[PDB]
Amino acid sequence: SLLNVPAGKDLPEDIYVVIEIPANADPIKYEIDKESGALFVDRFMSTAMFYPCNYGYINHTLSLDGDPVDVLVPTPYPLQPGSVTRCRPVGVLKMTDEAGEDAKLVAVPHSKLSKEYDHIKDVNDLPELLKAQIAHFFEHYKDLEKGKWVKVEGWENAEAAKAEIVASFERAKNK
Amino acid sequence: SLLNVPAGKDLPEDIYVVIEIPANADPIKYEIDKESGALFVDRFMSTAMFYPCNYGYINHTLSLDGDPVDVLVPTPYPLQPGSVTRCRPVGVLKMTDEAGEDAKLVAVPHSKLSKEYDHIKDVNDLPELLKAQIAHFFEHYKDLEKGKWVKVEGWENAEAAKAEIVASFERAKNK
Amino acid sequence: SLLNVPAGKDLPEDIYVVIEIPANADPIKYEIDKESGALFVDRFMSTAMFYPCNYGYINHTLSLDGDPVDVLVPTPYPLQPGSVTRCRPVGVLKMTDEAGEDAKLVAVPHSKLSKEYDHIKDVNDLPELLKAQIAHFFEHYKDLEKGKWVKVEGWENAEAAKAEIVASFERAKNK
Amino acid sequence: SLLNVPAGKDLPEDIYVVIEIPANADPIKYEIDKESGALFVDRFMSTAMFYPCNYGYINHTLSLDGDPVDVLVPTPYPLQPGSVTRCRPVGVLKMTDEAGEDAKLVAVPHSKLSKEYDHIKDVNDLPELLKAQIAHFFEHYKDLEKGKWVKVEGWENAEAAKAEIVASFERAKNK
Amino acid sequence: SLLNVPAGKDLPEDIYVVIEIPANADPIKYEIDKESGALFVDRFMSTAMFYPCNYGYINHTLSLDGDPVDVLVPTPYPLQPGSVTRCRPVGVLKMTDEAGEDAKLVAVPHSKLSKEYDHIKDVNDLPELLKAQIAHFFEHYKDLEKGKWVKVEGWENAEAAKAEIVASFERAKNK
Amino acid sequence: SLLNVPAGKDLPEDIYVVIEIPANADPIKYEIDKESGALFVDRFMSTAMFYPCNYGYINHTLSLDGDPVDVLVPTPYPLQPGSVTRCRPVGVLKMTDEAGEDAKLVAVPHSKLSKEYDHIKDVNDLPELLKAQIAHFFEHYKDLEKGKWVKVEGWENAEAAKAEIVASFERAKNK
Repeated sequence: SLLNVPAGKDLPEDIYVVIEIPANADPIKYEIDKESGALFVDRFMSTAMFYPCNYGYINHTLSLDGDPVDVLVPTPYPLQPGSVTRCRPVGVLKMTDEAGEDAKLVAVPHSKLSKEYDHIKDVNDLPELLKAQIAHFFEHYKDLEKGKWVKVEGWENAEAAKAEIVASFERAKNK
Repeated sequence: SLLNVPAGKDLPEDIYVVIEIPANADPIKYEIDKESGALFVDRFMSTAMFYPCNYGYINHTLSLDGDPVDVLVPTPYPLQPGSVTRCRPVGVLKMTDEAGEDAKLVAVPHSKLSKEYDHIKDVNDLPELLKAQIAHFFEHYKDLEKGKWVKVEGWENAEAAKAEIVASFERAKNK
Repeated sequence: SLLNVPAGKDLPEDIYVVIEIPANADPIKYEIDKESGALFVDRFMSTAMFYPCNYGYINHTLSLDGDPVDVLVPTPYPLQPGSVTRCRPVGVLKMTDEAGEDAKLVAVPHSKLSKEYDHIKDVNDLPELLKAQIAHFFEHYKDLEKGKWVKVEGWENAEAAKAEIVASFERAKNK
Repeated sequence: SLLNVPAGKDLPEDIYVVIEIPANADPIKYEIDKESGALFVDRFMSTAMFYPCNYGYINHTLSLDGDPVDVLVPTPYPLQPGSVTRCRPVGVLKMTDEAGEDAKLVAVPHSKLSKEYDHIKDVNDLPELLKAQIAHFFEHYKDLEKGKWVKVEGWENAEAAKAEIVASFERAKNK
Repeated sequence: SLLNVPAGKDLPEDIYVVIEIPANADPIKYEIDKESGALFVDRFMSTAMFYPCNYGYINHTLSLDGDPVDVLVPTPYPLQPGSVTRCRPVGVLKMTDEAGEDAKLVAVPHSKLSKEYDHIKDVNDLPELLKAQIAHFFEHYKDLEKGKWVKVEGWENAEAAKAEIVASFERAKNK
Repeated sequence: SLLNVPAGKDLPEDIYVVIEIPANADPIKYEIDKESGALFVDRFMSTAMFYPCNYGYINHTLSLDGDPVDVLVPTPYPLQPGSVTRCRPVGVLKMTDEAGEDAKLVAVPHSKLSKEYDHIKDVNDLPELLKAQIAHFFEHYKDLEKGKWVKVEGWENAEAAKAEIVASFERAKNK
């Protein structure tokens, strides 16, 4: 049913993100099982860190690494895992890990759900604190994870973000 | 799967309500997408208000306004969004908005889930504080919402509530 | 979709548990409806007690009592109702109620989600406090429930636990 | 400073209760240290039970058992440990333990803080569910506690409650 | 001890606010008792509203209305009632009620506790959403309160805010 | 009042720790002000990390760095900031920062509050996960803090821990 959900209304400008992990939650990392569509516990994280933003993916996309693009979505309040939020891509956090290339997009709630992020149009528009903190989380989160590692490659603009969306959508399609 | 869920066991006396928003939660308003059945964020509310009761709808119903009846269900404890609770209708809060007529029913957990609300048989049986507070929420919640408004038209009995249930069920059916 | 979920990867050693009720939650007892697969409120508990562990079941199993085996899964952090966790059976709490025989298994997160419970291989490996507390909960939880009762019959090893899993799986299958 | 706090405005009708443990909290039992006035952890409870109401005491009182009277105060919402609430006594739960006689009073927020409990004038006015549940908690809470036990002796009216308040106040005074 | 706390390091530019009510909490309104210094429940609010910011006061100040100035302090995270936060005044919300004149200041965490609010220097620097929402809360919060009312008189700058601080400090002093 | 609190019952074996920051809380770092004894916000942390254990200090102690020893206390449940817990020292985490030498002790609830940590007698008795995670937190927590840094120097036994307690007590005394 969650596997039924669109990529967006008007890709890559207007997309839907399926939330897997809420902002500020306990460090349980969940994932939607592509087969059933149910939320599965992937791992209990060992580090005393929490996701700075709601974390999820854009359905009907296949990124370079085998998986749908992953998106981080700031909100006034934490969202329920498994809920879909309409968003608008604004930047990318480039990082390579041991999968190879695992960019995380940054998307802000679309303006129809709230006007609070209307001024956030590109990656420099986002608070520096927050960017520092996302980078920082991704750099350290798998610290205590034996066979897992991340090189935080840097930040990219909304155009690069939107290129990734299209490219991944296409990658999954036929057309 | 949630779109599979019945209206009730024995409509309008015994109904099932699909919970969209929990009592006392952060002001995120979710909704079940009729197409996929997943929970979607509709809007981040701007007012510093919270739903006094769990909020949801009765599936397989079509109210006047295009949507299933909406129900408010008091409980000892907040329920998870997307869960179904068996209830018994006891009153209605009449209000017209810019959709036209948007009555909210008030339903209490059926007696098989708890005996705590057995004495609540009709609308006057409900605490005055609570009624004041629901009315009050509905009157003000979209205050900061540009193109949205509500005239809280008053309270109605369980018979009026049950008439709405039947009428909406029928409206959606064929028969 | 949740009714689609497997029993396990490699039954009875490696199973999946579908979580209905989180550890430490408010005393709302939910259940997955076999027909729709949605989470339904079963009862508001009257006692001022909370489940010591996440509570759930193993799909595609039919226990003696008509239902799938029920499993209690300790975790660092409470899990979301409706999520699946991979586990490894380690003991059983035997108890008969007014259904007849309602053993609850005890399963620990598999080692791929966390190494924290690697040392927990059998029932004596589990903290005494916790065992006392599960027994204790099951003994008293339906105290204020008119037509419901439990005789906590005692604890059993992982072999007995795994026998139950197989036996219930088989019971549900054909083969 | 908390040891400075009065017994009440107009004892025994109008009293102040110093809250030690909130309603519904994790099972940590705190206590105010008479010497410093700070909140001290007394014990981590082993049972999977939670206090049904905010729990505290009336300062400047000496009960039979060596301690100030203990009061249970229902509220719409859980209170912070160490805060004082103005209340009005309405009933008593008689029970003897291994201290000897440890009645717990039941007090409702005074009407100046809320009108919600104005109808609660005597012990029969209180919900049956709640009374069952307090009795029930007190009966079982120290179950797993080696050298601790309770015989829940039954419920008493507001007059008996108010007699205890006066008697304990006097017991502590001179006059 | 809380009655011992200074007004600020360097009044009115650098002040300390004693937090009475946290941001986003349940609608319990607490207050520090000037006599003991303990936190007292003042009222259970009847409206389904929550304070948008942490709410408190500046000690050693006497406002026009008989009380210390009241301050609203935004923070990344809710603060504990009774804790002191160092802040910097940036604006005022003028409103008259039935006390007569009850301005609420708006203060941001000082830069030594966080750099997140360094850009917030004056009242226009604060998000519009937030200002709308504070105004909005103050306008409606005592709606269901019989003998209580508020006319939200409008917003003022940091200079007006700082004038109030000095003036109130002086009012309480001698010198 | 909190400045009145003893170091312990029977130093260094049996000590009291005054809790400043709870386990798993939002990343607000509080501190008790030696002058008033009230809890003060020190800093909003910028990293998306949370204290793995309740964090506090032993009153009437002066460590090398100018401050009382700091203690980390695991508990079943998070404690309230400002509450005192009786503990028993079991290990030390040596680390030097830009203060110079800032060892953090590790103390477990005394056995009179719970038997759950009776087996924890020395530093190797503590879970490896937890030790990894404390080390890990201390190593990274001030990452985004300009003028602050930590070299996690390693772990030490209970004897070294108890030597620190005595030495710091003495340092503060006269005798």
